[PDB]
Amino acid sequence: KESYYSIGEVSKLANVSIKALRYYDKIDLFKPAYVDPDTSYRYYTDSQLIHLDLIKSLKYIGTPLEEMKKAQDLEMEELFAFYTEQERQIREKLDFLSALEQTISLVKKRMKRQMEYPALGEVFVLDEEEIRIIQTEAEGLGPENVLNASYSKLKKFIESADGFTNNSYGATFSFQPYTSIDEMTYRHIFTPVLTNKQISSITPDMEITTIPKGRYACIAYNFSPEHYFLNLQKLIKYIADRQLTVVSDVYELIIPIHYSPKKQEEYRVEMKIRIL
Amino acid sequence: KESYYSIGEVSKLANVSIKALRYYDKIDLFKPAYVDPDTSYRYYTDSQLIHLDLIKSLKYIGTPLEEMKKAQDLEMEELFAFYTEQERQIREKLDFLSALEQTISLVKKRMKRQMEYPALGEVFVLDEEEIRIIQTEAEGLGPENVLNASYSKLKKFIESADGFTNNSYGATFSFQPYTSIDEMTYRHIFTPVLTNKQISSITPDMEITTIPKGRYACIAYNFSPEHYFLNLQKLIKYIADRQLTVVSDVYELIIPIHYSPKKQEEYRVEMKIRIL
DNA sequence: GACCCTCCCCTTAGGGGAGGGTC
DNA sequence: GACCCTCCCCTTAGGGGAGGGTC
Ligand SMILES: CC[n+]1c(-c2ccccc2)c2cc(N)ccc2c2ccc(N)cc21
Ligand SMILES: CC[n+]1c(-c2ccccc2)c2cc(N)ccc2c2ccc(N)cc21
Repeated sequence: KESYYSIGEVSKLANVSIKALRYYDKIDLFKPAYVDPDTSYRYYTDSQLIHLDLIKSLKYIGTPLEEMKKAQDLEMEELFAFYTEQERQIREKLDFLSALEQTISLVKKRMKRQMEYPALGEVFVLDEEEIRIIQTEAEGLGPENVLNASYSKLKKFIESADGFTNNSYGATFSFQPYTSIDEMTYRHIFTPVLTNKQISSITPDMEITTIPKGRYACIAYNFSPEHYFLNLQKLIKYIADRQLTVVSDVYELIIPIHYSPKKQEEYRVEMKIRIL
Repeated sequence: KESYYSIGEVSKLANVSIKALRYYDKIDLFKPAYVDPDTSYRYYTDSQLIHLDLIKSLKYIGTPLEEMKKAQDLEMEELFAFYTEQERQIREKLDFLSALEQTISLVKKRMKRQMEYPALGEVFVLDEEEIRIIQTEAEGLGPENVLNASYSKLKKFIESADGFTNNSYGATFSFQPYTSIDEMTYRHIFTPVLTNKQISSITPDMEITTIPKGRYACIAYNFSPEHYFLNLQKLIKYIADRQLTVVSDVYELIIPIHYSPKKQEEYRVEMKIRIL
C-alpha cells in the first residue's frame, strides 16, 4: 500500500517468473511503477497487480504478447467481442484436431491389417471393405518404369484434404495370362483417400472412386524384383485351378516397411483381384 | 531414374519449400543423395522421395523434427505404437481445449450480466443463480485496508484448476446499520470458481462454497471512494423501508472495467444481499 | 546470505533478403 | 534468364547461466 513490492515479491504473489516480469517490462506490456535510478531495481504497487490477471488469462489461452497490448485497451463490450474471436479460433483448433484423431485412427487400422497378413507369398481369398481412392490414367506406364514422381499430382490432392501424405502407392492392370513383365502396362495409378473432406477444385484428370467391397484373391509379400512376377504367376495359377471368375483389374499396392535413409529400403507388395 | 532431381524439382514434386529441404539437410533428417563437390548443388534420386512422406505427415501432426529422426528408424509395430502416443497426446490437447471453450463461454456469460445492469446506483431486487466460490477467513481485514495481495493464495488455487485467473474480487460482511466505514470489517474474502475440475490438494484454510440461488437486493455502480458507503446506505434504507428480511451477508464484488496501464483505473462495484 | 541487476547464449523451423556463381 | 548456392538477420517467450552490485 504505502510501499512497493520488489520483483521477487510480485513473482511469488502472481505466480509469474521474475524473468517473465523482466521481459513483460522490456516489451511494455507490464512495467514496474517505479525503477530506482541507481540500482535499476524494479518496484511495483499493489494496485497494479490487477493488470496481471488479463495477462495471465490471455497467456493461458495463448494470445501472443503483442496482441495483449491491444487487448488491454478495451472497454468490456469490445473485450467481449475479443473473446468471441478467441472462441471461434478455438473451435477451428478443435475441428482440426478431431479430424486428426480420426485420421490417425484410420492410418492405424490400416497398419494392423498389414501385420495381420495371414502369410506372405501364399494366396488367400478374403472379404474386403471398400477403400476410397483417387486415381489417374497411367499414360502407358508400367512396373518397369513408374516413378514416385508419377504420384506427385495425386499426392498434392490428397495432402491438401487429408493432411496426412504417407500411405501406399497403388496401381491397376488387366488380368491376362502374362508371360513376362514387359508384356504388362498399368491402366490407372492410384492412391487411397483417408478423409471425407471435399477435395478443393479437383481437376477432371483425377477420378474419385473405390476398390469395392467384395471377395478378393490376394497375395502379399516383401518385394524383390525376382518375386514380383513369379508371385503374380501364383495368383493367375490359383485362379485357373479353381476356375474362379475375376471381376476387376488386378489391384497392386506397395507400401514402405520403413522410412529410414540409414537402412536398406524395403517394401510390402500386395496384389489383389476381385472374384464373384 | 537414371539422373537426379535438383532441389527446385523436388520442391515442386513434394510440395516442400527449398528452404525446408535445405534445412532438413542441415539437421540430417533428409539429405540429398548427391552433392556436387564444385557447385554445392543438391541432387536427389526418385527412390528417396518416399522418405518425405513420413516427414510431411509427422510435420502435419506437429512432431518436432528431432523426434522424426527417431521415428524413421522404426519397423511397423514400433511405429504403430508411436502413433498411439500421438493419439493420446492429441486427446489431451482436445480435453484441454474443450475445457477452454466452456470456460470462456462462461466468462462471457458473466460479462454480459454486468453490461445488462438494469441501472447503476439504484437498488434492484433480482433472482440469481448460484455462483460457486472459494473463500478464506478475512483476518480482521476491511474496505479500508484490503489488498490485491490478500487474494494471492486464493488465486493460486483458482488458476491451478481454472487456468483463467481474471475475474472479480469478492468479500462478505454482516448486514448492520453501519454509520461509517471504519465501523465495518469483512467476514470472508472470496473469489469465484469457473470450472468443475477438482482443486489439487486444497488446504483447510480455504472453503469451497457458493453464493446460493435466491432473490437478492442489489446495487451496482462504478466505484468512487465517496459512493462506496453512501450506496450501502441506499441498500440498508431500501430494506428498512420495505421491511424485508435479510438472509445472508452482504456480498460485495469488485471487477475492473479495463486492464489498461495507460488509462485511469476503474472498477465496477456490486453489493448484494439475500432476502426471503 | 539472499536478492536483484545486466548481458549473453540457447531452442524451433524455417522465411526473406543480399550478393555471389551456375544452368 | 532462371536456378541455385552460402551467409546473415528476423520472430516467440522467455530459461539458464556468469559476474557483477545491493538488501
Ligand atoms: C510398382 C513398381 N515399383 C518397383 C518395381 C517393381 C517391379 C520391377 C522393378 C521395380 C520398385 C522397385 C524398387 N527397387 C524400389 C521401388 C519401387 C517402386 C516404388 C514406388 C512405386 N510406386 C513402384 C515401385
Ligand atoms: C474493496 C475495497 N477496494 C477499494 C476501496 C474501497 C473503499 C474505500 C477505499 C478503497 C479500492 C480502491 C481503489 N482506489 C482501487 C482499488 C480498490 C480495491 C481493489 C481490489 C479490491 N479487492 C478491493 C478494493
